[PDB]
Amino acid sequence: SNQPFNQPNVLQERQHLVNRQLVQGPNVQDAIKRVAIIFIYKNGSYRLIDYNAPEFINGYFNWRDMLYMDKPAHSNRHKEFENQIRRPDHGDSHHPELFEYPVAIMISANGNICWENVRVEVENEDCLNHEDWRRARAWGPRCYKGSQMMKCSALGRFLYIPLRCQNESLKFKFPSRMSGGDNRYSSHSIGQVIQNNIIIRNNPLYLDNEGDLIDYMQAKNLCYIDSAAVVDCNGLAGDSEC
Amino acid sequence: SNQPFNQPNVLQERQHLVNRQLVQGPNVQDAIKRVAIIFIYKNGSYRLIDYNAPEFINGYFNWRDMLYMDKPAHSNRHKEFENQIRRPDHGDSHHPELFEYPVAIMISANGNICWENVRVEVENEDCLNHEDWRRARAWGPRCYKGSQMMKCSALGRFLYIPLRCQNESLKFKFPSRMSGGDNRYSSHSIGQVIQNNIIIRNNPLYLDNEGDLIDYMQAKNLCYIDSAAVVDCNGLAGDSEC
Amino acid sequence: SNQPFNQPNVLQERQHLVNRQLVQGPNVQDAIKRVAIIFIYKNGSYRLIDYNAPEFINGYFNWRDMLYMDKPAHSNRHKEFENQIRRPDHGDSHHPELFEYPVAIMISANGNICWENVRVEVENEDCLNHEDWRRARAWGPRCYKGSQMMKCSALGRFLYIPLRCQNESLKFKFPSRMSGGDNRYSSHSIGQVIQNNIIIRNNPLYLDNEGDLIDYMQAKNLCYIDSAAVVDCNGLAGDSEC
Ligand SMILES: O=c1ccn([C@@H]2O[C@H](COP(=O)(O)OP(=O)(O)OP(=O)(O)O)[C@@H](O)[C@H]2O)c(=O)[nH]1
Ligand SMILES: O=c1ccn([C@@H]2O[C@H](COP(=O)(O)OP(=O)(O)OP(=O)(O)O)[C@@H](O)[C@H]2O)c(=O)[nH]1
Ligand SMILES: O=c1ccn([C@@H]2O[C@H](COP(=O)(O)OP(=O)(O)OP(=O)(O)O)[C@@H](O)[C@H]2O)c(=O)[nH]1
Repeated sequence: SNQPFNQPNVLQERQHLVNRQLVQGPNVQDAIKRVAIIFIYKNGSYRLIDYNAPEFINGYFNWRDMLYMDKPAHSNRHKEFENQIRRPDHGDSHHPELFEYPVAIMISANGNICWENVRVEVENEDCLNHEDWRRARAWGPRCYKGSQMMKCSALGRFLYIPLRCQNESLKFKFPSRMSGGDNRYSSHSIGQVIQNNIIIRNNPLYLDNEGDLIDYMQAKNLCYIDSAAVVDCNGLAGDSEC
Repeated sequence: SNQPFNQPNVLQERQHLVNRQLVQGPNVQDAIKRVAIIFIYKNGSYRLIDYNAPEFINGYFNWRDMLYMDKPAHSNRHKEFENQIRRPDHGDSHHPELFEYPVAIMISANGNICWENVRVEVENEDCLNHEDWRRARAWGPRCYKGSQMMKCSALGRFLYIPLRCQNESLKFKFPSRMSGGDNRYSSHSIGQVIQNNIIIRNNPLYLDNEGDLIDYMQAKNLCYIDSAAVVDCNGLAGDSEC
Repeated sequence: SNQPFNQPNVLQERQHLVNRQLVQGPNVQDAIKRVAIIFIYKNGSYRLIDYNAPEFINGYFNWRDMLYMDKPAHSNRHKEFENQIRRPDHGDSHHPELFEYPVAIMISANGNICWENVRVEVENEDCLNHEDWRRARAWGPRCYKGSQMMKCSALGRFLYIPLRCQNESLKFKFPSRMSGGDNRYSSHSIGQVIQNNIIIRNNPLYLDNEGDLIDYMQAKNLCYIDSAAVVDCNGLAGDSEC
């Protein structure tokens, strides 16, 4: 007799592990986490700031950092508006709003992130969470938390923030999960955590429309929910029906 | 009989606690600390940089960071002056001094700060505290300390630094006090300290004159001693005579 | 009798200790470490960024940070090129290469540095070490290590990096050695390490030619190997033949 039906089936498995690798890769300690801060402007276009780090992504946008471009030609206008906002009434500023101050923020946070410890806070013009610094803290009662970000998958969550005023700024923290109960802020591991956490702030990108934006998010595999509330990217691997 | 003289006196106490709150609020762990770095220029006006953080405010101004505005129209002039200063004699620079290099620094430090551990250092053109980097350290023997800052109150101290040259830069550290003997750089607390310490550097503000400056310091409740050595703001709460 | 041949010989020793001081000075804990990142451009000139810190020098250059000057007059060109590079094909960019993107990097690292823990990595256009962020880590398999930097002396090593493409960026880490087996990331010492590590990024300097560059490196006593592979500066003290 003879048994010729021994076609190997390792290929299926190799591809399968490549698929799992993309989903589990982010969960290895010192794997990269990736956050996209996306501002929407009055011209309907976007400015996207891409962050990555292996321990935690924190940072801020002061009031000035919120603006669309802030070119030399508009520096005086922006200076005076900033004066009026951050020190009324000392700005030679003649309009209630700037064309270049955003109308909303979208945040795509991706990776092995401790959602419980995530903080996203819309601060005032001095980047504080209280009117008086003497009552301000690291984070306040109006802070956004991880569970408030819309879940796209196990890898990514997405937050929408309307800006109904033009005096606000932004402060955020997206920290890694540890490996089980191993706190790497222990003496064994903390030196490496501190020295490895180089928080990359890539130069802001300008995207004309939401089609181009969806394309970017899908290209970089960062989760995105479009203006119609449809999840177009969730950070996960491609697959066919099970 | 009847006892109609029972007018409540809780109101006095409520206001009183609001007053104490502003003075004690800064002393809660993870309360915000606030520092204003103020440069004075040859046009008699000011450039103010507002910092806040919950663990410690450190940072620096390299030589270029010292300048008033540094607009594109003056970029070449400033580049060449920087060359001559930081690498003599390689600058096509034709004047001993720049109009836009400051003549003095004022620092208003406010909050629950460990004054013993405060460091403010006027560095050389390479932002080092010795002529030769091989003898330079984190801090040097000419470093300003907390006790050298003029005390305005329990909440705030104020330092004046004359700049008699135009080759100097700045490095500083304003760290929080701990709660008694609880070192939060212990393994229990340090992760939070590190991830919470997002040092906000607000965009520099331009203030025309000292009247406008006093107004700002009083509005933001940051301590200030004016050019006549009078304490105009001390970070404390308003009150009537005791 | 009389013994008039008692000419003192302390002077020799005083100078000798001054010489040793420059070589050993960097090895005191909290002594400064100094790193020069030097880019070479298509006009044959250099842009040098001078860093110093007492605990560790880490940082990065995102893609935009790589460019020579990036003046307002060339902002549009640079924006569009960045678009095409970081999000193809969304840049209105008409040339394969920019005049202002560097052709090589030279890194002079100097001081009491733990060469074993040094990391210098040429990242892609998103400043990641893998094509897909989900497989990216703090550092990757193509990372440069301390032993790959050409040794100039006990104080300094020098690395050359050719840039054969124009999509790459940079991330680096140069950490201090500890005093023997005393890990200052222990609870006793870590607060000071964290608060003292103010990583100075001096404004980029523009140097016309290699003669001017050699002069700078020798003036600042940072190690340098010239285009002919000759060590012109090694960070050590001057001396006569032994
Ligand atoms: O960030 C921005 C940028 C531009 N702009 C808008 O650009 C326009 C350019 O200014 P104008 O076109 O109105 O010229 P102008 O000299 O009359 O300016 P003002 O009298 O208003 O000072 C201004 O009217 C302003 O509203 C903003 O409001 N915000
Ligand atoms: O930061 C600054 C800004 C401006 N300035 C001053 O602005 C003035 C503008 O320069 P000028 O008005 O003298 O024109 P110019 O072409 O003659 O310039 P030079 O011959 O001096 O190169 C210069 O004389 C300079 O002293 C500074 O010195 N420092
Ligand atoms: O970073 C830089 C800076 C300058 N340049 C170069 O400067 C030159 C200035 O551009 P041109 O002198 O070609 O004028 P132009 O209006 O024809 O520009 P294009 O048609 O090429 O858009 C361009 O040809 C560009 O190649 C760079 O390529 N990269």
